[PDB]
Amino acid sequence: QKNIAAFGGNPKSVTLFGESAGAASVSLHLLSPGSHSLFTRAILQSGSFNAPWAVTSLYEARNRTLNLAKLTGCSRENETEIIKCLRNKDPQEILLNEAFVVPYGTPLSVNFGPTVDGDFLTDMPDILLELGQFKKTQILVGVNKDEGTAFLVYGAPGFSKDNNSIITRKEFQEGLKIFFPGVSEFGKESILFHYTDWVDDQRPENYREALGDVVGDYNFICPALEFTKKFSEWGNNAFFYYFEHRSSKLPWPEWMGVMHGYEIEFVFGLPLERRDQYTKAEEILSRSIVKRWANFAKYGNPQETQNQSTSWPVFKSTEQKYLTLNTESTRIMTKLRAQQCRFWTSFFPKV
Amino acid sequence: KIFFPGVSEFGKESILFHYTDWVDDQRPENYREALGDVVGDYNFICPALEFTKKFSEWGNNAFFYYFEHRSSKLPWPEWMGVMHGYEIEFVFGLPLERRDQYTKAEEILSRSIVKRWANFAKYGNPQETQNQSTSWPVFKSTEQKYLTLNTESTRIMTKLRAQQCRFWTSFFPKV
Amino acid sequence: DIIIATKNGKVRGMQLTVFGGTVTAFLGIPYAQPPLGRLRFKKPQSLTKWSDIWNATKYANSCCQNIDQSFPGFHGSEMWNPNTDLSEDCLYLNVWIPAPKPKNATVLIWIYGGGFQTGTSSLHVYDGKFLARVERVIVVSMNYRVGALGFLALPGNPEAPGNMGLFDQQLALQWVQKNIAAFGGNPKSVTLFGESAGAASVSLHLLSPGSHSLFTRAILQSGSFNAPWAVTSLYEARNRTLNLAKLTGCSRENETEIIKCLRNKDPQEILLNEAFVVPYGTPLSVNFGPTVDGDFLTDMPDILLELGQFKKTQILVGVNKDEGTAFLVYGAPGFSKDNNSIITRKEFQEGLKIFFPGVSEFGKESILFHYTDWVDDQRPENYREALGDVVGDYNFICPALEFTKKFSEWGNNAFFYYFEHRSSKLPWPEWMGVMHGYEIEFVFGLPLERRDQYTKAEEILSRSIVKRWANFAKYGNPQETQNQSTSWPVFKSTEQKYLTLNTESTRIMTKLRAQQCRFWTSFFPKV
Ligand SMILES: *[C@@H]1O[C@H](CO[C@H]2O[C@@H](C)[C@@H](O)[C@@H](O)[C@@H]2O)[C@@H](O[C@@H]2O[C@H](CO)[C@@H](O)[C@H](O)[C@H]2NC(C)=O)[C@H](O)[C@H]1NC(C)=O
Ligand SMILES: *[C@@H]1O[C@H](CO[C@H]2O[C@@H](C)[C@@H](O)[C@@H](O)[C@@H]2O)[C@@H](O[C@@H]2O[C@H](CO)[C@@H](O)[C@H](O)[C@H]2NC(C)=O)[C@H](O)[C@H]1NC(C)=O
Ligand SMILES: *[C@H]1O[C@H](CO[C@H]2O[C@@H](C)[C@@H](O)[C@@H](O)[C@@H]2O)[C@@H](O[C@@H]2O[C@H](CO)[C@@H](O)[C@H](O)[C@H]2NC(C)=O)[C@H](O)[C@H]1NC(C)=O
Ligand SMILES: *[C@H]1O[C@H](CO[C@H]2O[C@@H](C)[C@@H](O)[C@@H](O)[C@@H]2O)[C@@H](O[C@@H]2O[C@H](CO)[C@@H](O)[C@H](O)[C@H]2NC(C)=O)[C@H](O)[C@H]1NC(C)=O
Ligand SMILES: *[C@@H]1O[C@H](CO)[C@@H](O)[C@H](O)[C@H]1NC(C)=O
Ligand SMILES: *[C@@H]1O[C@H](CO)[C@@H](O)[C@H](O)[C@H]1NC(C)=O
Ligand SMILES: *[C@@H]1O[C@H](CO)[C@@H](O)[C@H](O)[C@H]1NC(C)=O
Ligand SMILES: *[C@@H]1O[C@H](CO)[C@@H](O)[C@H](O)[C@H]1NC(C)=O
Ligand SMILES: *[C@@H]1O[C@H](CO)[C@@H](O)[C@H](O)[C@H]1NC(C)=O
Ligand SMILES: *[C@@H]1O[C@H](CO)[C@@H](O)[C@H](O)[C@H]1NC(C)=O
Ligand SMILES: *[C@@H]1O[C@H](CO)[C@@H](O)[C@H](O)[C@H]1NC(C)=O
Ligand SMILES: [Ca+2]
Ligand SMILES: [Ca+2]
Ligand SMILES: [Ca+2]
Ligand SMILES: [Cl-]
Ligand SMILES: [Cl-]
Ligand SMILES: [Cl-]
Ligand SMILES: [Cl-]
Ligand SMILES: [Cl-]
Ligand SMILES: [K+]
Ligand SMILES: [Mg+2]
Ligand code: NA
Ligand code: NA
Ligand code: NA
Ligand code: NA
Ligand code: NA
Repeated sequence: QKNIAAFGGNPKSVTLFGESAGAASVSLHLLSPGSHSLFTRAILQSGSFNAPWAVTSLYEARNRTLNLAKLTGCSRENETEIIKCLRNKDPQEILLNEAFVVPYGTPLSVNFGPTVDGDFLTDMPDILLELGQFKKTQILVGVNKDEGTAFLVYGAPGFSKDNNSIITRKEFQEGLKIFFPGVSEFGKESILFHYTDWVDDQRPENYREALGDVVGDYNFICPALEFTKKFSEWGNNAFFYYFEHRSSKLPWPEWMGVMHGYEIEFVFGLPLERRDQYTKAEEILSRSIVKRWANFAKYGNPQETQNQSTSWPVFKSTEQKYLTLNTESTRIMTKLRAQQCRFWTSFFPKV
Repeated sequence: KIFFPGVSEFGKESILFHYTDWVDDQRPENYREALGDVVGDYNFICPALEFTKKFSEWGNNAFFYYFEHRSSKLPWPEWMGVMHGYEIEFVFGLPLERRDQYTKAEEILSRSIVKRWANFAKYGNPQETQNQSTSWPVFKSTEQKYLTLNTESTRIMTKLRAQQCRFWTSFFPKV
Repeated sequence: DIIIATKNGKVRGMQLTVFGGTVTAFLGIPYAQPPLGRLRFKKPQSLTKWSDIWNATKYANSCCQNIDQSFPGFHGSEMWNPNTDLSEDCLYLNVWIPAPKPKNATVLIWIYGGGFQTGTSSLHVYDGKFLARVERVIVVSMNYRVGALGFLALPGNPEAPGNMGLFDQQLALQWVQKNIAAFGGNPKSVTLFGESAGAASVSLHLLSPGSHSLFTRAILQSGSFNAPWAVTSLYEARNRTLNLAKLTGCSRENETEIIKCLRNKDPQEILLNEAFVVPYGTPLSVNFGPTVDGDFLTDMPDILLELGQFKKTQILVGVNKDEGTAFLVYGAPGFSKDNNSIITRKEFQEGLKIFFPGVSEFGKESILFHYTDWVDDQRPENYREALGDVVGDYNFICPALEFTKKFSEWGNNAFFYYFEHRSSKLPWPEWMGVMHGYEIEFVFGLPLERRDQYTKAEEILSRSIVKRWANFAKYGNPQETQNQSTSWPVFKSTEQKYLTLNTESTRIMTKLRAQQCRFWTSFFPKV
C-alpha cells in the first residue's frame, strides 16, 4: 500500500493469491478487519480456512505450547518465563521438537498454525463465515482432480511412489487409522461405507483410488466448495474451477494423477517457456489460465475474451456451476462431488 | 437387536448414534424414550411424511395432522403416552357418548375431529367452519405445514421430525 | 493492579475469578454532576474532571425510590429491592471487561426496569461478569433517576422539563462513546438491552434523535413504549405535578416557585406522597414516567412509530409466557402467593375493577367476554388463568408484538422470541408459571455457575441464549451456529414467525396470541 506506486503499481488494484496453506491465509485475510483495506480481491488455490487442518483450537494450542516446553527443559510457572526460556533455545532445538507436541500426527498435521487470537482473528472463523462477517468482493476458487494422492506415500501402508500401490481392504482400513487417528471406530466405518460401495467390476485399484479420494475430499475439495457456497450467499460474484491436467513432466508416478500443487506452474506461466519441454497443448492451456487470472485481478471477471473461449459462469448456491481446466475441452459442469460432500459436510462433523 | 435383526453392526451403531446425543440432564428415561422414538419414526411417522410429500408433488391437495392427546381412559401405563391406535375412538366419535366417562374436553375434541373427517369426505377440505377453529392448511413440499390435534390448543406447525426423517429416509436405506 | 485513563481522569478497577479465568470490573464510575440542591429535577449536567485515581471497586448509591414491602423476608420480592444505599447522589455506571483487555470488543449496555419508579444496576441478576468472561463482550450498566425525582414534568419549563432519567441514560451512552475505547471497546458496536421499563427505554432511544448516534442496535425484553403504562400524557403529567404540590404544601402561583419549594423538601417527603398524585392506582401504576417533552421525545410516540420516524437498525424482541401473574398478588381479591388462588367469576370481575379502574362498564364486560368463553371442562382454575392472561396480554405481549410489526414494516430485520421456561429455583409458587423478569438470569448467564444448583438443562439453555444475544450484538443475527441449533427466522408482517426458548424443544411458530391481540389492539383502544 505504501510503496508500490513508486514501482508503477496501483495500490487500489491488489489481488491476493495463494495455494494450500497460502490459500487458507488468503481466506483469513478476507476475514481479518486489519486486512480489509490492504487488497481488492482474492484467489484461493486448493485451500481455505474451513479445511480441517487450517485452524488450531485454543485448547490444542496451549497444550502444544506446553508440550514444547516440557521437551525443551522450559516448563516453568510464570507464562512469560516459559517464553523467555524459549527465546534462549537454538532454533534447531525448537525445530527438532515441533513434531512431538502432538500425541499422534498424520501426514497432514499442522502442529503450529492459525488460532483465534482476538486480534488478527476476532472469533471462530466458521461463525464469521456463516454470519456474513467478511470483506465483500469477488473470489476465484479451485481444486485439483487428485488432491489426496501426494499424502498417501508419507505413511499409508502398502503405498509407494515406485510401484502401482494396489492395496487390500485391510490396508485401506489401516490407512484410515493413519489419517483419522482421533476418530471413533464408528466414524471410521462410516467412511469405509461411503467410499466402498463399488460400481463395480472387481477392479484391483478400487481401494487405492478410494483412499486418495477420501483424503482429498475431506481435506481440500469439500471445504473449498463449502467456503464458495457460503461466501457467494452474501451477494458477491464467485468463480470455481476444477483443474484436471496432469503435467507431461510430472516426476511422481501415474497412479497419483493430477496432484496437489501441480497447477501452480501453469498459473505462473512456466510452460510459456518453449525451450522447457512442456508440450504445445500445455503452452496454450497455461497461456489461457494466465490471461484468466490476469483478467480476474484487473477486472474481477476471469474470462479469456479473444479466442472463442468457454465463458466462465458465476458460482451460485442452487446451481453451483464450475469450469473444468484441461488440455482438450473446457466444460461447464454442476455440483462437483455432490454425494461426497454431503457426507463430509453434514454427516462427518457430528462424529 | 430385537427390532433390527437383519441389520449390520454399523447399521445398528448408526441408529444408536442419531438417537443418543442427549440434551442433556442425565435423565434416567433417556434410553426408554429413545427406543420408542426409534420404533415409531422408522415404522410409521417418517414413511407417512414421505408418502405425503411425494403425493402432493404431483399437484393434489394434502392435509397432515399430528395427534397428541392421551385418552383419559387409556388402560396402558403413562410412559407409553399417545399410543398407536388410540385416535380411532376419537375418529368414530365414542367420546360423544356422555354416559361413557370420557371428559368434557374429550367430547369436544372428538366432535371437532368427526366434523373435520366428515367435511373432508363430503367436500375434500377438513375444516371445522363454525366455531372459530384453526384453519387446516394444505401440506406442500417446501413448507410442510401440519395441524396438531389436542385437547387444549390446536396449532399449525412445520417440518415434523425433520432431523429424524433425514436419517431414516436418506441415510438408513443405504445400510 | 488495573488503571485506565478516561477523558475525566484515572479510574482503578478490581479483578475477579470467573470460571477459571479473570474479568476486570469497574464498579461505581461517575458520569454526571450529582443532581443535588439547585440541580434536583434538572437535566444531568456534565462532570467536571478529577485529578487523582478514582476508585471503582464497589457498587455506588442506588437512586431515591420507594421499596416493595409487600412480602418482607421473601426472596421472590426482595431480590428486586435496592442492595446499596439510597441517595440523590446516584449517577454512576459499571464496566466489566474481559481479561486480558480486549482489542475492539462489542459493547452491551443494560437498562434496568422497575416501572420508572424503582430499580438499580447493582442487582445480583444483572452482574455482567459472566457475559464478559464467556462471550468476551464488555458490559456496561448505569443508574438513572426514577419517580418524581426522574420524571416530574412541567413541560417546556427547564426547572422540571420531564424525562430527566431518560437524559441520565442518554448521558451514560455518551460516556461510552467518548471513553470505552480506552477499556478496549468499540464505540461503533454498541447494543442496548433492557427489561420492562428498561425495554420501554431502549425503545424510546430508537425514537430520540439525540440517541441515534450513540448505539448500533437494540434488544427489548418484555417492554416497549407503546405498552399502556409506558408514556404519561401532558394532561395527566401537569395534574400529577400539581397534586404532588398540594400534598407537600407547595401549591403556588409562579410555576418556577412551585419547583423551588419542591427543591426544599426532604427526599422522603417527596417519596411518601408519590403514590397519591393519582386518584386510583393499579399494581401497574406508573405515576411519574416518560412524557412528550419536545426535547427527548418530539411528538407522540405512536405517531413516530406509525410514520417510520425512528433509527433504522435490527431489533431483538421477546416476552415470557406468564407476564401477567406477578401482578395479581398485589391487590387482586382472592389471590395469594401462599395458596393455589382458585378464584370465582365474581372475584375475576372485582379483579378487572382493580386493573382497569378508569374503564367503562361496557369496556370491562368486553374483556370478560373475550376471555371467558371456556373450552371447556368446568376446570376450577379457568378464572385464575384468564385474569393473568388479561394482565399479560394488555400490558406486555400485544404491545411487544405490535411494536415488532410496525418496526419491521420499514425494512429492518427483526427477531421475536417467546420464553417459556420456569426456573427450577423460582421461589414464587407454580400457578404463577414463567413469570415476568425471570428470563433475566438466563440472559446474564447465572446458570452457567455449576456450584449454583440450577439443573444441567438450565446451564445449556442459558449458554445457548448467551451466545444468541452475543451474536445479535456483534453481527446483528441471533443464531447459535455450532450445535445443530434451530435457525431463528426474521419476523415479518404477514408471516410473523417467532422462536420458542425452552429447555426441551426449540420451535419456530407463527402469529403469537393472534385472537387476543386483535382484541387489545383493534377493539379495546376505542373503548
Ligand atoms: C509397493 O511397495 C511397498 C513399499 O515398500 C517397498 O518399496 C518397494 C518398491 C519394494 O522395493 C520394497 O522392498 C520396499 O519395502 C510394498 O509395501 C511393503 O510390503 C511389505 C511386504 O513385503 C510390508 O510388510 C511392508 O511393511 C510394506 N512397506 C511399507 C513401508 O508399507 C508394497 O507391497 C508394494 N506393492 C506392489 C509391488 O504392488
Ligand atoms: C388464598 O388466600 C387468600 C388470601 O388471604 C389469606 O392468605 C391465606 C394464605 C390465608 O391464610 C388467609 O388467612 C389470608 O387472609 C384468601 O382470600 C381471602 O379470603 C377471605 C375469606 O376468608 C376474604 O374475605 C379475604 O378478603 C381474602 N383476602 C384477600 C386479601 O383478598 C383465599 O380465599 C385463599 N384461597 C384458597 C385457599 O383457595
Ligand atoms: C496434550 O497433553 C498430553 C501430552 O503428552 C505428551 O507429552 C509431550 C511432551 C509429547 O512428548 C507427546 O508425545 C506426549 O503424548 C497428551 O497425553 C498423552 O497421551 C497418553 C495416552 O496414552 C497419556 O498417557 C500421556 O499423558 C501422554 N503420553 C505420553 C507418552 O507421555 C494429550 O493427549 C494431549 N492432548 C490432546 C491431543 O488433545
Ligand atoms: C387530577 O385532579 C384531581 C386531584 O384530586 C386529588 O387530590 C390529590 C392531592 C390527591 O390526594 C388525590 O387522591 C385526589 O384524588 C382529581 O379529582 C379527584 O376525584 C374526585 C372524584 O370522587 C373528586 O371529588 C376530587 O376533585 C378529587 N378527589 C378527592 C378525594 O379530593 C382528578 O380525578 C385527577 N385527574 C385525572 C386522573 O385525570
Ligand atoms: C511474572 O513475571 C513477569 C515478567 O518478569 C512479571 O511482569 C509478571 O508480573 C509476573 N506474572 C505473574 C502472573 O506472576
Ligand atoms: C489467442 O490465439 C492466438 C493465435 O490465434 C495465440 O497466439 C494466443 O496463444 C491466444 N491468446 C490467449 C490469451 O490465449
Ligand atoms: C360448535 O359449538 C357448539 C356450541 O357453541 C357446540 O355445541 C358444538 O360441539 C360445536 N360444533 C362442532 C362441530 O364442533
Ligand atoms: C483506592 O484503593 C487503594 C486500596 O487498595 C488505596 O491505596 C487508595 O488510596 C484508595 N483511595 C482512596 C481510599 O481514596
Ligand atoms: C474497530 O472496528 C471498527 C468497525 O466496526 C473500525 O472502524 C475501528 O477503527 C476498529 N478499531 C480498532 C481495531 O481499534
Ligand atoms: C416568576 O418568577 C420567576 C423566578 O423568580 C421569574 O424569573 C419569572 O419572570 C416569573 N414568571 C411569571 C410567569 O410570573
Ligand atoms: C455446544 O456444544 C458443546 C459440546 O458439544 C457444549 O460444551 C456447549 O455448551 C455448546 N456451545 C453453545 C454456544 O451452546
Ligand atoms: Ca491439526
Ligand atoms: Ca445482593
Ligand atoms: Ca399509568
Ligand atoms: Cl470387515
Ligand atoms: Cl444439475
Ligand atoms: Cl419452518
Ligand atoms: Cl354476570
Ligand atoms: Cl400461520
Ligand atoms: K451415517
Ligand atoms: Mg421487576
Ligand atoms: Na508434504
Ligand atoms: Na513439475
Ligand atoms: Na380405549
Ligand atoms: Na411490582
Ligand atoms: Na431467581
